[PDB]
Amino acid sequence: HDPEKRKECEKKYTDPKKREECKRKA
Repeated sequence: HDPEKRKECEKKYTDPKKREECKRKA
């Protein structure tokens, strides 16, 4: 949920689902 971590999520995981799951937490 924090911009830092979710940015890193969308950055590291370009995969829609992996990104969803990471951003889910971040």
